[PDB]
Amino acid sequence: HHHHHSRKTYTLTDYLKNTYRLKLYSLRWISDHEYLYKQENNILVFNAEYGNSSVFLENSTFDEFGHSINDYSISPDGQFILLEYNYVKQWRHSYTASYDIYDLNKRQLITEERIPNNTQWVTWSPVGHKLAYVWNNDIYVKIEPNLPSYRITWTGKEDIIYNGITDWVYEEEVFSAYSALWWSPNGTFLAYAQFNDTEVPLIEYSFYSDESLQYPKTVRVPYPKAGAVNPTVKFFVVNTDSLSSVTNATSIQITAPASMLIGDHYLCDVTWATQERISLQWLRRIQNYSVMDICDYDESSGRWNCLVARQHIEMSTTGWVGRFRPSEPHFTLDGNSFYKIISNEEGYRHICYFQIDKKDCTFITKGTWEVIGIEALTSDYLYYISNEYKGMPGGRNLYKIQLSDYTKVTCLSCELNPERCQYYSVSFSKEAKYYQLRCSGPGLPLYTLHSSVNDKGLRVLEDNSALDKMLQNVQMPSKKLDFIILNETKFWYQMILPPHFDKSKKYPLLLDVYAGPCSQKADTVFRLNWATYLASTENIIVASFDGRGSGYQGDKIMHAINRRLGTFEVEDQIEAARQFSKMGFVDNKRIAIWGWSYGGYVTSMVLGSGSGVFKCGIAVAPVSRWEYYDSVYTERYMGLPTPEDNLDHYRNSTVMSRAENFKQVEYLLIHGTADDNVHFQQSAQISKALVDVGVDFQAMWYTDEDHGIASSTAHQHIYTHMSHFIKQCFSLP
Amino acid sequence: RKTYTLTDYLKNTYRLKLYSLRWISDHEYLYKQENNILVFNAEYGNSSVFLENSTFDEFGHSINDYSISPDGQFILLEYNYVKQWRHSYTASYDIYDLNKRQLITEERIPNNTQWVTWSPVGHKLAYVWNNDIYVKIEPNLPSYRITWTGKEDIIYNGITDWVYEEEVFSAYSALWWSPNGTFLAYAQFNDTEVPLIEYSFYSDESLQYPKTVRVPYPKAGAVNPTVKFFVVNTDSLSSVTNATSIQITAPASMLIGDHYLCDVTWATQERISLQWLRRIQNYSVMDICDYDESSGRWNCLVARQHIEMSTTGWVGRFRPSEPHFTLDGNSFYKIISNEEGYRHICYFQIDKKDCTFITKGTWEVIGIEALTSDYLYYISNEYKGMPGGRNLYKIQLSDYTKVTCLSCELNPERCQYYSVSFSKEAKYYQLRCSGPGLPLYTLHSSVNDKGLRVLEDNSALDKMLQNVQMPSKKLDFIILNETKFWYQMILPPHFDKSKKYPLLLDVYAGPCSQKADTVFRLNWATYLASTENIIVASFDGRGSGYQGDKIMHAINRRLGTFEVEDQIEAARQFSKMGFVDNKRIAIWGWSYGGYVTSMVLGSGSGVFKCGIAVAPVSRWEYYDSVYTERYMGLPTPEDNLDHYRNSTVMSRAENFKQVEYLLIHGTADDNVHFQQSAQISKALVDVGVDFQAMWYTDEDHGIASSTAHQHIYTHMSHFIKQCFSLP
Ligand SMILES: *[C@@H]1O[C@H](CO)[C@@H](O[C@@H]2O[C@H](CO)[C@@H](O)[C@H](O)[C@H]2NC(C)=O)[C@H](O)[C@H]1NC(C)=O
Ligand SMILES: *[C@@H]1O[C@H](CO)[C@@H](O[C@@H]2O[C@H](CO)[C@@H](O)[C@H](O)[C@H]2NC(C)=O)[C@H](O)[C@H]1NC(C)=O
Ligand SMILES: *[C@@H]1O[C@H](CO)[C@@H](O[C@@H]2O[C@H](CO)[C@@H](O)[C@H](O)[C@H]2NC(C)=O)[C@H](O)[C@H]1NC(C)=O
Ligand SMILES: *[C@@H]1O[C@H](CO)[C@@H](O[C@@H]2O[C@H](CO)[C@@H](O)[C@H](O)[C@H]2NC(C)=O)[C@H](O)[C@H]1NC(C)=O
Ligand SMILES: *[C@@H]1O[C@H](CO)[C@@H](O[C@@H]2O[C@H](CO)[C@@H](O)[C@H](O)[C@H]2NC(C)=O)[C@H](O)[C@H]1NC(C)=O
Ligand SMILES: *[C@H]1O[C@H](CO)[C@@H](O[C@@H]2O[C@H](CO)[C@@H](O)[C@H](O)[C@H]2NC(C)=O)[C@H](O)[C@H]1NC(C)=O
Ligand SMILES: CCc1nc(CC(C)(C)C)c(CN)c(-c2ccc(C)cc2)c1CC(=O)O
Ligand SMILES: CCc1nc(CC(C)(C)C)c(CN)c(-c2ccc(C)cc2)c1CC(=O)O
Ligand SMILES: *[C@@H]1O[C@H](CO)[C@@H](O)[C@H](O)[C@H]1NC(C)=O
Ligand SMILES: *[C@@H]1O[C@H](CO)[C@@H](O)[C@H](O)[C@H]1NC(C)=O
Ligand SMILES: *[C@@H]1O[C@H](CO)[C@@H](O)[C@H](O)[C@H]1NC(C)=O
Ligand SMILES: *[C@@H]1O[C@H](CO)[C@@H](O)[C@H](O)[C@H]1NC(C)=O
Ligand SMILES: *[C@@H]1O[C@H](CO)[C@@H](O)[C@H](O)[C@H]1NC(C)=O
Ligand SMILES: *[C@@H]1O[C@H](CO)[C@@H](O)[C@H](O)[C@H]1NC(C)=O
Repeated sequence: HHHHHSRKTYTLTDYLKNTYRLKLYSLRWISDHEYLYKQENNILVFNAEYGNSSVFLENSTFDEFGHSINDYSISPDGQFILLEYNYVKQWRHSYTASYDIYDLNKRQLITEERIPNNTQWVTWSPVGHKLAYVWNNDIYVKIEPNLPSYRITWTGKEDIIYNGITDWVYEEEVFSAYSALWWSPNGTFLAYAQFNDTEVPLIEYSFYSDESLQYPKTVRVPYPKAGAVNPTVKFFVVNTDSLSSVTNATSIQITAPASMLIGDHYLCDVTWATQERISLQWLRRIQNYSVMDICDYDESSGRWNCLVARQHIEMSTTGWVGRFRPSEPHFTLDGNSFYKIISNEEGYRHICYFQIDKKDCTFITKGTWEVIGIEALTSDYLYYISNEYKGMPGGRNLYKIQLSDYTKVTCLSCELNPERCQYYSVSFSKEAKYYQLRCSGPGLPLYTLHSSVNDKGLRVLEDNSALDKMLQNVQMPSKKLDFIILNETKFWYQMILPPHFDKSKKYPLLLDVYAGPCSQKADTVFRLNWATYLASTENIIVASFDGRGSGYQGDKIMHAINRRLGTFEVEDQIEAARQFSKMGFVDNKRIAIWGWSYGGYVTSMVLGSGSGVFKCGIAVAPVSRWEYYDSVYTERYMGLPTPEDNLDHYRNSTVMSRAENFKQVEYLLIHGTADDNVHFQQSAQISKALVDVGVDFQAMWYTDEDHGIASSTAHQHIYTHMSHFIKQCFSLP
Repeated sequence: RKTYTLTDYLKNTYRLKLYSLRWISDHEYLYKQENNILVFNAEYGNSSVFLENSTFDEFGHSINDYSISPDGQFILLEYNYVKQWRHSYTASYDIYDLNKRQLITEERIPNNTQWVTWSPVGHKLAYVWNNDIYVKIEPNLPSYRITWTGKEDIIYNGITDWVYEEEVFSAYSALWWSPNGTFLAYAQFNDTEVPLIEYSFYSDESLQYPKTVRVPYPKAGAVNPTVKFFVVNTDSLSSVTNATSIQITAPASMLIGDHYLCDVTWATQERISLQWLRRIQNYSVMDICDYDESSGRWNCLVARQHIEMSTTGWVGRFRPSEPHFTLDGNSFYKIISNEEGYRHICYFQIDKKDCTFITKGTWEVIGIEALTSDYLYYISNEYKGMPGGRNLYKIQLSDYTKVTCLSCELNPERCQYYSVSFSKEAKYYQLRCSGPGLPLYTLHSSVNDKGLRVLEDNSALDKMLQNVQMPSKKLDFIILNETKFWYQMILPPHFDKSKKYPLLLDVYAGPCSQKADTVFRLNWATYLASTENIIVASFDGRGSGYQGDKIMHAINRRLGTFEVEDQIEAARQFSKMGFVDNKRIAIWGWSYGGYVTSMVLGSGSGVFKCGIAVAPVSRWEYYDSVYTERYMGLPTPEDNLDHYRNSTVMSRAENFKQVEYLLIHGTADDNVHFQQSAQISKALVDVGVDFQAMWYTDEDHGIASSTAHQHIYTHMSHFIKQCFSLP
């Protein structure tokens, strides 16, 4: 006699075994009317206007092949397909893989002049079927897929000289990519960066590997910690049409500006404007000054030239320039103008309209909200995402703005499904005739397709009704997205509330913390994660809070922690906890705090604060002191760890120095041994300090796991482990 | 009515008083009463301050240790102590003239000297620095260089490499002065092709980039260090020509393949004995080498070779025993297994194969302690048939049948575990009784064997222990397949045998181990018994020591089988004794005992609720060649690969589902590498077993740092108390 009431909950197994799948819709636009999708593991080409799914590639072709086909890549012209296999992961983006190319018209593998094994990166020209691949740190170009490669660079040395690929920091921090190659639009020019790691110190750690391995391997990665000598970067442009089979290729060098070359600098952005015009952005090591150079190819020269009068300066007096780097330029077709997200005179990031010749721009948008990204630019409209709608920073909508009248601004996604959908993202066709919208919350992810000619709805691609059906008689948690006012300012929190939430009861509470520079933890997105389980099954409330230092709410909030990590953002996590219990449904005797990565640091700094507010906390892969983390992230917020700069605060913001206070709290410290990103060192130094002052804590290392602890088994283990620690810290039976 | 607490254990509230003396002559010894150093007299007990505390006040450094030259003329001061491995360290050195009474300033001993040793007589000095051997005839003269081939991590002259240090010589030094200091004998190790274990050292907070420690370390079946042996004549050193080292090459029976130098013992002024072991450690050879006049060389008569082998196991307990030579050096005594597999003393004559045995029985000689012209002194576990007791015996060389227990009845109730230190010519001896009562130190004259006085009786300790509720120690045996197997229990105070107690099986169980003994201890177990009322038991099953080869050799080539089964069996038996709550049986252990605990918990026997494993071996291929191959052979298909493979704790991961496990390991363990545990944890992860872990940053195999030590025991206590429902 259950009477069809919901007695199921979202269990830990549900989360770990992926019981309730969240269906996606992952397309790849090939033309301006067609995209690709995998159905039966077949790849169908879809006509966006009609529905025409006419099988593009049967799943049964590449099993004759004899290797597991990891990913693929159709050449712009549709004439060739690149097959990726023996994929072997490295850092967040980099990896090695074998490639073959299948002649999509001759229905056969190209067996001549194959792309070598251990290839680091491969990339089509944007038009036709030119290749650009990097093998042993050198660039190679194939004009036709079955002809021999032309060697572009000869100077690549492992760990020292990188041609067309990033090194550790550029990959993680600057480009969010292994690739450092940029084809010109019609693919005449291949522009590449080149990195020099000669004097960059190495992080060494042990990789134990399969129990087969008798002697643990020592991994050595060129990794510049805050203050250490950084990599250097030269930048080149080669003309791939004048490549010669009888002469080494001439790579033309663009040097940095004079204002950059005086000290340690970076290349933080490459952007082709036209067939013959390219834009560079460079950053000083002190990341409050950057210069965009605009460079033209001089025809009689053969060389490239950036005129000083086309140099564009971006700087900040209140902090660092950009959200994590200067913003990318979006050029108008003729190359003479570009749009860019820059911070306005009120510290709000808006789209500025730049002329190649005039220093000053004009803002096409304004207000106490923020522009997230520019997504497409036609001749009449510019398409961008912002958190303007209902003045709530954790929302996302697509707007189009009229290039000829800035007051004329339509919200393309706002009114679509207002109750279900408040966090959108967009994929445009080759020339923006169609777009797929991707709604992520607060309701179930919704995937829709649109023609932009008249902004009408075409079809629902995925609506997740299968998951919706499964959830009916499941006691899911609800989200509350709201704000509290501190010192005249709105700060936004979110609570994952247990089913049948009762304001009368005093629930235990976990503070899910990240709280890094330009972070946003309080948003409109639907999630099925650990938090979901904790609320639904364990009746724990999971809360997050964006305090000083968080993103998308202006520079006043975001820069608040500039040169001052481990301060306000930490303080504001504590204040949220106070504010929450003071809301009346939180059991004070049971407030916990957990974070990964930067979140691990704040968690640890919080537990270390002697605030009395928190009972326990889990820190996963945390930063312990800032001299341990990488230069370009750290120095952005922290300056240099020198007496004549910011050493005082580097010293004053270590969790180690707070060790004594951990006596008041139950700590679980977790870290994977092969964490190349935030090194096990950071947690080894934490443990040592707690040992040194006689405080009991709980620890867990993960053999061979990196910063993700992403192994299937590892992922399931760590979450099991934390649930126990939490249930046991909360006296949950 | 207070109990022995964890704080009591960790902070050392109740100290055992030692009487650490060192002999100077046949009748004088040195003691450290105060900061002072006194020469006591054995004849009377009267003394006189030999070295006033504040004389090296002026020095401006902290004095770690001292060392008098035999002739009593010089004192070596050791400071700037920097520990390395178990025995190995680096120090600085100054010499203080006692005839003058001032520090030597000319030709000082270098900083970072690896070893120093006086000649056995006079004041000659031989030291090792940057891997080369130096000698100083006079403490203020230029030292002569002997070796020019020393190289960091590669060539060791006069000092041992990691493995020889840890496993063969239990010492950093590899130097041997002849009885009267005429000859310097030394070993040379070549680690050229020995792989390096590499691990991170995080060091102080201030260190931005972890340092990789790289140590040549041969794991099971890896290329071993090679060894050469040399003898140089110190009396005929030249300030002009490079000193000229004579080599004594291994016997042909050794050169045939991989081998070890395992014993260096000077027989006479011009005779030195060497023991070499094959890599397959069941066959060893002793060369006896005489100095030769007409050639200035050393010849080891092939006829004079003495073979010691073993058909049921390996030679020796942990290595073939050392010889003890009669003054003329034409005869020696050493401990070997008899035909019954019990280790007894064999009298060898230099010029023949057949030694005759001088002791007999189903007990074992632990050691030959001193030999005179009239008597042989040994320690053995014979008294009352107790493998875990120790007593000093004298045997009359002119009639083996006449054997007096010198310590058995000196105090039968409180004393059953003695050790002895004899004076230079053995006219006196000091007895150290270690249990079962509080330790008692006594001084004895040989001639009539009468006791002279109590040196330390721990009456101070005795007082304090009276108003604290102390545990007791049951030592006893069970029968298994018609054989005695000894166990001990640390029973809580006011022990009631009709009440059911939690029981923690404390395990080591490595080969030749002995965990059940008459020794008195203040340790972790003492706290668990006194405060938490936990029975903590240990058990010597198969493979255990001091009960003959039949038992010891039982686990030959089969590590992680019988020694593991027997702990489970012991635990099963204990839970039929009626006072053991078998819902709460736990097992823990360190090192090899970490391995066994882990192997036990992976057994799916269902006997154990939870375990702690501190620095466990996880599979044998990860641990060093000398130790591992002794019991396992090579990890190759033509030898013992199959069993290496079967004996892993990783293979048993699935069974950990049945148990609560705590894995602990120091990240800078040079011995049992963190790897071993990193591999265990990974296996548990892979099969979805939840467990508890703890690393110790920069701790080694001891986890010995004041603070680290305190932390780990606290952590374990919490784990055990939780596993047992003790709040
Ligand atoms: C990468 O940079 C290093 C410097 O970090 C370059 O090596 C230098 O070569 C020049 C010419 O001999 C000198 O200024 C220095 O003596 C060298 N410095 C060091 C420390 O090596 C190297 O040439 C660069 N590599 C390339 C090919 O770009
Ligand atoms: C009692 O002990 C003291 C201190 O050991 C004795 O003094 C030493 O006696 C020896 C006799 O061989 C001399 O070599 C030394 O000169 C004495 N000590 C020093 C360093 O000066 C003393 O003789 C002993 N006996 C009596 C009867 O007092
Ligand atoms: C051994 O080490 C100490 C420490 O370095 C040496 O003493 C130093 O000598 C230098 C001269 O090179 C002086 O400038 C320092 O003031 C001394 N330091 C201290 C703390 O005493 C000593 O001379 C070294 N050499 C030997 C052979 O003893
Ligand atoms: C230590 O042993 C090594 C063998 O591992 C010796 O090194 C070899 O020496 C020979 C002849 O000198 C060379 O031809 C080999 O190529 C060497 N091998 C390597 C890798 O070093 C070395 O000579 C020995 N050193 C001493 C002082 O005994
Ligand atoms: C002692 O032996 C060493 C090494 O065999 C000699 O010293 C070397 O001599 C060579 C010439 O063969 C020189 O090139 C080296 O620079 C020397 N090395 C060192 C460390 O000194 C030397 O012949 C001998 N020295 C004496 C005292 O006789
Ligand atoms: C998807 O369907 C369209 C329309 O139904 C296909 O276009 C037709 O192709 C046939 C020949 O096969 C022509 O005779 C018709 O005139 C076309 N009709 C229209 C209205 O386009 C189209 O070929 C299909 N898509 C793909 C990729 O083949
Ligand atoms: C999107 C995930 C991510 N991306 C980035 C790279 C960009 C800044 C370009 C976005 C970084 C910067 N290294 C981090 C990060 C890592 C460590 C720490 C101490 C702080 C921040 C994370 C978070 C994470 O997974 O750890
Ligand atoms: C006396 C202590 C000791 N001594 C030795 C050296 C001799 C056997 C020569 C005496 C060894 C041999 N390495 C060990 C040992 C260590 C690890 C393992 C897997 C096995 C054995 C221990 C035990 C310990 O320190 O934990
Ligand atoms: C890649 O490696 C495999 C295995 O050695 C080999 O058979 C294959 O031919 C290689 N491919 C290329 C293109 O080098
Ligand atoms: C191209 O350059 C490399 C070194 O810079 C050289 O080895 C090679 O021979 C060159 N080839 C030509 C065409 O000169
Ligand atoms: C002028 O002279 C150069 C050098 O001979 C020749 O290559 C070209 O014709 C002219 N160069 C340019 C850039 O106009
Ligand atoms: C950049 O930072 C430096 C050091 O913090 C400081 O001197 C200066 O104010 C900043 N420069 C600019 C251009 O704002
Ligand atoms: C030491 O031994 C050598 C060789 O036996 C001998 O020639 C010398 O005289 C001895 N010195 C003493 C004091 O016995
Ligand atoms: C020594 O051990 C090996 C391996 O167990 C064996 O094959 C050999 O016969 C043994 N030799 C002796 C002397 O017993």
